[PDB]
Amino acid sequence: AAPANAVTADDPTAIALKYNQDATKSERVAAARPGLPPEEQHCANCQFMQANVGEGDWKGCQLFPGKLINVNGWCASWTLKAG
Ligand code: SF4
Repeated sequence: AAPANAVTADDPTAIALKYNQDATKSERVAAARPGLPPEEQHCANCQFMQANVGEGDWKGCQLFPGKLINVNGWCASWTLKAG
């Protein structure tokens, strides 16, 4: 039920960043990004997510201009939301 402009698996940057719309199907544990234990990381608590863009579970991400990610997803660029 992904929106027409959702980040897809064929997206070059999505591939490079290991993005997945479902964090439970991601390599967050292996990346071990700092800020929060790996298993707690997803788009919803990432500094780059844009809550003012998109609707419902599909919001914006500063790193994917013009597209939408899933709040329950994850990518290697995950950064703790401090703002
Ligand atoms: S940068 Fe953050 S909000 Fe954007 S896809 Fe990656 S984890 Fe999700």
